[PDB]
Amino acid sequence: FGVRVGTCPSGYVRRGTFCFPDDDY
Repeated sequence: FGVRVGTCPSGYVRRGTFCFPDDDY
């Protein structure tokens, strides 16, 4: 069993408590 928690999907830049597009688009 596993537990995952996130706001944005895999392949994003999560830095400074915010997730923005860069490595996705």
